[PDB]
Amino acid sequence: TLSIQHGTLVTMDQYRRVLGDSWVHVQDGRIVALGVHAESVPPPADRVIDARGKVVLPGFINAHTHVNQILLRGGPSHGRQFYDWLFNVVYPGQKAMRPEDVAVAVRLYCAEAVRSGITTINENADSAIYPGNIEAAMAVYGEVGVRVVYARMFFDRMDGRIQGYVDALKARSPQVELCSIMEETAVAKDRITALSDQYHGTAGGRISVWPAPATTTAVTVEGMRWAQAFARDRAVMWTLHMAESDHDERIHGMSPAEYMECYGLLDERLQVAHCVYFDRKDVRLLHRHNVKVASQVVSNAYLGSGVAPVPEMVERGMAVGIGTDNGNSNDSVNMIGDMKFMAHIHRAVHRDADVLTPEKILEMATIDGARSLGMDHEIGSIETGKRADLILLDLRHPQTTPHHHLAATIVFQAYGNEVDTVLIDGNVVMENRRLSFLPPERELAFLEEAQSRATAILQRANMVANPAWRSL
Amino acid sequence: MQTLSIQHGTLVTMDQYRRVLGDSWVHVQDGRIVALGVHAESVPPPADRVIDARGKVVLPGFINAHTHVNQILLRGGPSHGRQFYDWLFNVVYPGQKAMRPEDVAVAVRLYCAEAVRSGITTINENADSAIYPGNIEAAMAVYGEVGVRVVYARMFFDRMDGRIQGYVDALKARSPQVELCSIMEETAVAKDRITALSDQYHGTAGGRISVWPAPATTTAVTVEGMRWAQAFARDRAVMWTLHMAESDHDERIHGMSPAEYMECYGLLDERLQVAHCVYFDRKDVRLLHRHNVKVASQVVSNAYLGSGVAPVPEMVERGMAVGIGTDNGNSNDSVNMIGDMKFMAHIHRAVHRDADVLTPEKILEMATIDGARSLGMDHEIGSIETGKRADLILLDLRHPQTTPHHHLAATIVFQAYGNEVDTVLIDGNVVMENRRLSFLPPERELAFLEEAQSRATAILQRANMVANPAWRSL
Ligand SMILES: [Fe+3]
Ligand SMILES: [Fe+3]
Repeated sequence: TLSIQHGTLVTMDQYRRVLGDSWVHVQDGRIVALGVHAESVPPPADRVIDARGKVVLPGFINAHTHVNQILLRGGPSHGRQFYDWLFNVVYPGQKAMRPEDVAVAVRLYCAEAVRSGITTINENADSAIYPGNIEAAMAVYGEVGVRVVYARMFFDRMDGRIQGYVDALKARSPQVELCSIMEETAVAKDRITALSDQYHGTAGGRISVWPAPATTTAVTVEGMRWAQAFARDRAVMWTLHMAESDHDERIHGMSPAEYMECYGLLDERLQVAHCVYFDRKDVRLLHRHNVKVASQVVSNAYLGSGVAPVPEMVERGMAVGIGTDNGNSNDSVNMIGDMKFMAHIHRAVHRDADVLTPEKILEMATIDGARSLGMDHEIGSIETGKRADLILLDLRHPQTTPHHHLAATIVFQAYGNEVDTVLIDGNVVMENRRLSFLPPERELAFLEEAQSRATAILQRANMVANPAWRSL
Repeated sequence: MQTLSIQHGTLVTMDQYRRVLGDSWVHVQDGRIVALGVHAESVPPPADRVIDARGKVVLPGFINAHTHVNQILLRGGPSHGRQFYDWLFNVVYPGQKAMRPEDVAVAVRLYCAEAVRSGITTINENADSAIYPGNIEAAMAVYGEVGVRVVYARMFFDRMDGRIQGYVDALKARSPQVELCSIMEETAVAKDRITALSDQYHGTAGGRISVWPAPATTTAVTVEGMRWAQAFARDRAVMWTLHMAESDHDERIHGMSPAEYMECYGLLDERLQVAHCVYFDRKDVRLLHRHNVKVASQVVSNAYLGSGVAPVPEMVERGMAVGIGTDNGNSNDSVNMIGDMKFMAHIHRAVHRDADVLTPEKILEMATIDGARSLGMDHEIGSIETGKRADLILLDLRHPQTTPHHHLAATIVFQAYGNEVDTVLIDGNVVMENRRLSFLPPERELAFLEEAQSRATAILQRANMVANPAWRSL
């Protein structure tokens, strides 16, 4: 049992209560009780965590990300439109990674993520097809203690239209191999079903498995319908990348949202990612079927895609979470940095300093994010009965001083290093910035290994790591 | 206790589950819907009279969310082809001023006749000529006798908008023989007059008549006047209403939108109903949404006067209470809800290039249950539900234009002309039956129309207004 005491609790509960000098009691992975110190004595606990002078929040929820690609950041990944990045960087880089590289990628990602207060990660696994990768990744997620949705991507249909464009893009890095990860529909089903049977609900309920048809052009109608029915039969969600680029825009003369509507493929268990190339009608169609959304505001900028209509969706009460997207289209895994970006980009583009409140941005990173993953009954707020995914932030630093309104301070001032202590499913995963799965005496050597492995991955893939200085 | 039973109709309830009940009945006791049922499962209670609706469709009465009644005598030639301010200064103000109380009584009856014939049972009358002696009394006597449910929103203007004067003179030169009028009043005088009007008429005619304060616009009324209206609505559990952003010259009250200006002073609240909202951006919609402001949309008039097209689909998708108003009797120029529904459906589809932008069901909701919500009256009217007032209309779809008919909302919105309403009940009283009006019987109808025609001709002569401009193709 664990008692967190004397903090300010930012509950994100139904009344958005903010409780000064208050406590939380945790038992068997759950929040069992809460109270105010002046009115009540906290129950006895095996241990007390002192949060005096600190702010307690629900853990941040990364609503859509791609983990293993983190080893491709730091030089190779920037300055390219989506498809250029995909074909010259992501596909070949992923392919050159071995299972032992994956294990290091995952631990590096989880170290950055937990340090920034992320406790749930929706991993869209585009490299699950390669032998050994699932097993390597899953062993590290389990050990680390993070809550993970492992959304297994598949592609079962050739999009032949885009080929002369692809060859031109490939000529930018001709020594880098063009890859294919297409699989037959029935093979994808069997592989995802077996993955779910083996890993879903493992690591004490912390790991889930979803089917992830990649896009409306890369997956057949049958494949998407299978994913849809699978989500329904197993009480999970299914997810798809929607309208991330201007070449996706026209699946057969209508938008991807329209196309899915025609086939009855929009439902309340679908979470779509991106939605940059969206019009009013598309928003209406998602709204009507209660589709969940993950917005990758930073990555949409990094890749030169654009700006999604998040304010419109939010004003319709839609469940919109925030994803950091790829470890190499951001290039950080920092929810607080992404929140600030979500606040500012929309203000700038609408010329409206009040287009999204910092409270609302904080909601997107917590309780609404949970809702976007279909997990809001279990996580995303500090409420009795929910899982004990909790973070303690210290605002006593120069950047976060002064602080009066907590959501404003967090969104507009915090850098992302203010998170001290992190609980996931009631287990202490970080304490005073010390990571339980990467102790301080191993941290530097681990980073050097990740650095070396990245350098080697890029050599095997024939990718340029450090292009010559260019001002224009 | 007086009772009425409507039997064997198809009931388009607009209730919480949007039930459509075939061969079903409604029981009315003292103006109120007491019970409903399906004939195959239940026997209707005994009643003082049975109305047979066999082969007919029963709806809640239509709600005209925002209109100006007396101006109806200015249609038929004098009113069209002019932008808002041109129309306002060369037609509406001088036409209204030339009307006597006896003209007002005729205008009101004519309006109510057209309205009831088209299935309208509640009318939100924005009274811009309430300042002239005798007009209130003449109008109220007719509204009371007619039996319609009426919100009498008493407009006032207490502040000069000096900025628009050289524009006005130019506009006035289009009809120089028509005189420029002023209806300004001192703040304290407007307050006393509206208070006395409310004390005298609010809740009269069996609860059918209500009184609201109506500051005209954010440029024609002081902050103090708007705040008084706001507090008055709160203290008396009514609404207040204002015209917002109807034109491109209203747009800038002091370097921000009217919605912004009102937000600055705390003048947006849940008892405010705003009319028009054409010159509105995403921020304005957000502000209204945030404070649960009600909206009346005058889609036909916004076209007629060359204002434009309001963002109704954006407001509706946010769950806002948007009703449909027909607006002025002379900026439409009909008082026909079914016609205006069809226009609401189509203008938005055309401008968005989206054939499914608003369903016909949603349009019908705007004319009924959402309209009631826009007036703050949805607890009392707008659907066929137990406890609500018996404002009910019977439509006959056995006409060429409404054949075939399967989906009723689509049939009503896209096919009906507006003459298919047969019978109208308001507060449980039969105001029209088989198209015969209780306050304008068939043997008087033609002579009454001739008197309205003469009076209109004479009003236009007294005002020096051109009734019938020479044929012009271009
Ligand atoms: Fe992505
Ligand atoms: Fe009006």
